Amino acid sequence: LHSEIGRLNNQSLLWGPYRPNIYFGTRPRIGKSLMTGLMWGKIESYTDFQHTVRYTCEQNEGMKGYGWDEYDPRRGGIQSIHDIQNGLDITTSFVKIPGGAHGGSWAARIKGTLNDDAPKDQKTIVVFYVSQEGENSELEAVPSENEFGYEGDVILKGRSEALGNYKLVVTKGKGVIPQSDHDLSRLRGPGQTVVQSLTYPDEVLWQAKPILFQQLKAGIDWLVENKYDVADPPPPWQVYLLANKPGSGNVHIVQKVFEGDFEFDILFSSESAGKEVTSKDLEREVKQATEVFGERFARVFDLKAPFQGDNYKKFGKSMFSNLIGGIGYFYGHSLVDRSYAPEYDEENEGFWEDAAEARARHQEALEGPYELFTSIPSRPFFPRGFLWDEGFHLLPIADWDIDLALEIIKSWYNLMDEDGWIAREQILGAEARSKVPKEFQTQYPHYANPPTLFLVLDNFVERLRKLDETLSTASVDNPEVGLEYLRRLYPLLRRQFDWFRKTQAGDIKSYDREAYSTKEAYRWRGRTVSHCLTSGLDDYPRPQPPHPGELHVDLMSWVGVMVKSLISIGSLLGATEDVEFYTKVLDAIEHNLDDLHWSEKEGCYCDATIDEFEEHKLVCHKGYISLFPFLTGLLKPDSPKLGKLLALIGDESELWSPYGLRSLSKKDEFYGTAENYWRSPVWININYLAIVQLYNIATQDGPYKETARDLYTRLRKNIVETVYRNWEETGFAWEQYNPETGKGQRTQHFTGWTSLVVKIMSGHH
Ligand SMILES: O=[N+]([O-])c1cc(-n2ccnn2)ccc1NCCCCCCN[C@H]1C[C@](O)(CO)[C@@H](O)[C@H](O)[C@H]1O
Ligand SMILES: *[C@@H]1O[C@H](CO)[C@@H](O)[C@H](O)[C@H]1NC(C)=O
Repeated sequence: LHSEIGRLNNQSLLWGPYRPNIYFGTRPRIGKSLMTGLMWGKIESYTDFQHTVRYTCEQNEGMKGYGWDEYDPRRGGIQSIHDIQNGLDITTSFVKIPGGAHGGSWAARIKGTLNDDAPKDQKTIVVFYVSQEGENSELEAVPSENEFGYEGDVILKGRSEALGNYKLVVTKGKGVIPQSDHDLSRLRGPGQTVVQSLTYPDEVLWQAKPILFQQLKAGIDWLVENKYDVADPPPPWQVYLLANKPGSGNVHIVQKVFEGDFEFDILFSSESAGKEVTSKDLEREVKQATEVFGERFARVFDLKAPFQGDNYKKFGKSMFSNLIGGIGYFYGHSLVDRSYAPEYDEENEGFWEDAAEARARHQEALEGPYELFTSIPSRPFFPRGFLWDEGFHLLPIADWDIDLALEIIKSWYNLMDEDGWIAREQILGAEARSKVPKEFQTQYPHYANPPTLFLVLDNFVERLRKLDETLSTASVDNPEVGLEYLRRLYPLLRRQFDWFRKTQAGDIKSYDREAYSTKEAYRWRGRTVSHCLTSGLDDYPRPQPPHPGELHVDLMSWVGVMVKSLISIGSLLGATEDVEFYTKVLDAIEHNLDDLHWSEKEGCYCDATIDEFEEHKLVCHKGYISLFPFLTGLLKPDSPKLGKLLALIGDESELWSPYGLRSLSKKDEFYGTAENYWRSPVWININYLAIVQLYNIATQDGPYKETARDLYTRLRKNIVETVYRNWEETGFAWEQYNPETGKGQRTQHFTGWTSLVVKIMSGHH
């Protein structure tokens, strides 16, 4: 039955708008296949189009906003784009129609509305770009009757092994088509939909913009050569209308020009399914998808007081739809340094200088190809997989569709190498690389990241203990299916755990360090004087100078998180020898957190170093790091230490701002210094962990129950209201929030773990 659910899930998830790096485009979960993309831009002059045309996601003053209003990867959804520069509001509706043997069919509606400020006779160029990678695949544009282009629909017929036979149709559409009285029309027509069918080497097919512009440039070259000059120039829009030349090839450009409002459809018909998809099919299924989305949202994300209002519901729908709408399929090679240079061991004082020398050897090479199915922090700024981010992304998604989330977790673990390493940033293929400076592409096998995907697994296990709709919860509804999933994944989880202890081990034995265990101590590799990027808390102040005898309390707490998970999963699988080993490790971490990390003088947890005199020293900077054992759920609900942490969390003069918990204390000497990234701002992922642990203490009998209940109530309200207030004013979720002004700052479109706010509102953890 597991194999059967596997196949059904594959078929359900195959097609999507799985290119979150562009405003709108589709690809299936197949490395080398058919991809589609949308471009538009106003044309007012002979030179402006190259500046106006939209393709890849950005966020600047020329773009008011964009995002998914509704989305489910099984059914599709509706996206809204508000383009100031091009004076357009665009809607892209996408819908999936199951059937046949090849992952089903789909359709899209592209609707453009001129905004109030736009000239009522604006000319807009719109391009639908289609490409196909494959050795034995074919794609052919059926030619038009008319001399110069299409009066009606453009039909592409194609075949691949993965897709079988299919037809893709770009409809004539509704909206005024501008007409030219110029002489050029004798040779190019007066104005009509055109198609160029081209071939290029497979690996450059993703470069849609440069490919389009090269065609446009050859068009203009033709004009000059054929004596169309500045004495009497054709209109700008006609200068930029490609000459019709349809045919076979691995690239097809479908170009339309519109004056005023426009709309057109894209219909993809899997031949192996029933009758071909129609426009009428599209509208019906769109209506149906919205109805289904609304129902699931009210079940899954029941927003509790004081966020029951329609304003908060809209806010929740938007935050959630953008998070789930960010899911992408990525494929290609990665840049990895596989030297394992000895300087990367970081065993000596000054190690950061030795490590940089080794990096400057530039031994990294491309490897793979790999594929990844994942959500992403930010369409415009971070459109790729981040390891510890995904743990947070999947918490809301798992509520929506555990089978989806499990699929994504599986995607991630399928990347793990023989050592147990998964690269913390997944840049797959030349397309993904185009968005990343080369210096920052290289992944290092010694660099870890928080193993937050364990948290999602914890949620899955608890649920397991306690037709799309059916598929979405198949893995919990059929307990044998869930366990089979865990059976396969469990060895990879154990491998990663072992990798942590081999590669991120700290040094107890070689110093004057008394502690309950000689094994349990941990140190993030990859730290510079000012940074520890691998920890995820980029610039949070750590011991100075960096030192091989450092110990990091957050890393140890994550190791705690992992063992707990392996205890739960091992028990389920009856790995008795395993559970006994983990149990001892959990015991050891609990004592060693106290022995090496607890500061009585300061009343919180702390990183450690080794002195100028070779003595163990705590270095305390009060902030998220100080709370880590609490945030990770390692503290007993009656613990005196917990009490002290609750005092720190609730202290206004330290961590507690009107807008949420500051990442660093106002009293810390590093507050608001340097890049001030993790040195004061409020971060929703860490606030989310606090809220969940506060709630936990609040809903059990114990001495801190009422303290936690008060803090839970207020922190939930503070965090939700902060994100909502900014969403209301700016239309954006932000990477972080200013604790003095409440203002969102840094990266826009951070959906992104900011979207956890949907889970915070719906409560009842
Ligand atoms: O380095 N580049 O890619 C880069 C590319 C371009 N650029 C623009 C156009 N083309 N290229 C410009 C600049 C940079 N430098 C920035 C590198 C520092 C890494 C950011 C800090 N990480 C944040 C966010 C997460 O990393 C992901 O949400 C969290 O995981 C983490 O916890 C969190 O602190
Ligand atoms: C799901 O995607 C395709 C469709 O069959 C296949 O190549 C892939 O391996 C499937 N997953 C597994 C592990 O079978």
